[PDB]
Amino acid sequence: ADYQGKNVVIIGLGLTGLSCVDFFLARGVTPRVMDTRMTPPGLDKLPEAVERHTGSLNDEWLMAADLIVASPGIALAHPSLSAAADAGIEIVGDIELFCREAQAPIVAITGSNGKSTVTTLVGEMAKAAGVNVGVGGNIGLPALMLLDDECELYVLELSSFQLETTSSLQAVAATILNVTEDHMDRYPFGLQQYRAAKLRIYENAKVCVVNADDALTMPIRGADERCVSFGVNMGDYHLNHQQGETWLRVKGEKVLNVKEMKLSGQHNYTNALAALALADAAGLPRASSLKALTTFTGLPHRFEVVLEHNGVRWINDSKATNVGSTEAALNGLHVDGTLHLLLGGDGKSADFSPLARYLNGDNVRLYCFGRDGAQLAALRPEVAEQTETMEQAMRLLAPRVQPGDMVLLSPACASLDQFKNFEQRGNEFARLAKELGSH
Ligand SMILES: CC(=O)N[C@H]1[C@@H](OP(=O)(O)OP(=O)(O)OC[C@H]2O[C@@H](n3ccc(=O)[nH]c3=O)[C@H](O)[C@@H]2O)O[C@H](CO)[C@@H](O)[C@@H]1O[C@H](C)C(=O)N[C@@H](C)C(=O)O
Ligand SMILES: Nc1ncnc2c1ncn2[C@@H]1O[C@H](COP(=O)(O)OP(=O)(O)O)[C@@H](O)[C@H]1O
Repeated sequence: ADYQGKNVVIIGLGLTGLSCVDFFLARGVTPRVMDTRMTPPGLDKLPEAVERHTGSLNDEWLMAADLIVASPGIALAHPSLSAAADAGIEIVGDIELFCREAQAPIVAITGSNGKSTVTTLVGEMAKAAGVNVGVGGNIGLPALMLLDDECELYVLELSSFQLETTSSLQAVAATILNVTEDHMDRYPFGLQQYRAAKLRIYENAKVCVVNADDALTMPIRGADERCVSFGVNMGDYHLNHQQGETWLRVKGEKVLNVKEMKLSGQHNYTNALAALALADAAGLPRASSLKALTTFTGLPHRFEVVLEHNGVRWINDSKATNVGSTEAALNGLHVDGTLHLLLGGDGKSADFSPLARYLNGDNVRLYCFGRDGAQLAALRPEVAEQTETMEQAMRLLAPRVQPGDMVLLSPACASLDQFKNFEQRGNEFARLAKELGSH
């Protein structure tokens, strides 16, 4: 694409916005940047030559633009941005910019949960094959920072927000891993509107990898000739459950005994299937892909054991930012004593009620905090405490911890009401676990 002489406006002064500022400057275009936040995190990091506007969207700048580059954190439905669309002004996001420049095949991964795990797995499969791979997107490394004419494969984690503003993606292989309620504060037409954003990932994809156990991951015209499936008991890629042993299978053929994996849990085994399906579609050698499944140790903040000491496991599952991911932590969870469960933060208008079925019995205690703390405590008031902050919750629960207990941060919420990012929330939990979980 060519942006020469164009009036370019970037919305968002976070990680994405800063990456877009650098992208345009490097091609001889000086953009202007705005953010509705009064003091956005990227303000101090912005080059001094770049005009900025904070505290609102600037309608003079938007209506004057030739191109609006929207960070995923601003809604297209924002009245100012919607007005610009009505006027026919082109609106794209960083992923669109990336797709216009990328010169290697793209594997693209979305879904309500499991995205970073599958994304990282496909990256590891590529590395094991000796492929120069770039791994980025919603996982936390802005996609534009990956651009390299020597890159041989890109693996992108994509959010529904990024997909809304992307039109030029033609993935070699794309998946929606699952669709469960999230981001309802951004989707006033509910679950199907959210799903519709994710379904954009399949447009012009060479191969679509769908979840046989989740009908919402299928295109609305249904599965077509492009469409490879994974699942538990059914699918092209599926599991074989016999004698306390689990295997990954592809069309009836065993490919991996999951005892060789470092990850565990059924959802991680289906994550492995999806990763393998994507890698196969991208043409990566099967042998090295299977090897990568056995070397991968997991990601920080994803059911991460940060301390196992004095008979207590302290688990940082800070990446459980919606109900589906906390459900994945709780479903079939084994705890010898009491589960001390930390819930709270920005609930994004979620219905928390599906969690209630996991919170029965005499061995569960809830410690609820942050913006939507009260809504979480309401799941089962008789076993719940509410505090303002996670630290207060941790200091309240710690004296009650007994050998055999588990302390689990799996908050079912976003972190931005109180934290810089979910990593900061996880790191603060780990620091506090180390303090409070030792004599
Ligand atoms: C909200 C979102 O899409 N965040 C992703 C984004 O980070 P970045 O810092 O650029 O975000 P942003 O677009 O500046 O938005 C951050 C926050 O600022 C708010 N915001 C943003 C712009 C603005 O004008 N006004 C405003 O209030 C947003 O509502 C949001 O609460 O780009 C990064 C690189 O692609 C991602 O790693 C990061 O994923 C985070 C982990 C995330 O929470 N993603 C959501 C989608 C999710 O995983 O559920
Ligand atoms: N297939 C799945 N279904 C539901 N939850 C999952 C799945 N895979 C992982 N999770 C849980 O979701 C959270 C984040 O998963 P992750 O791989 O980081 O993806 P995402 O990038 O979608 O948040 C973690 O708490 C993890 O335990």
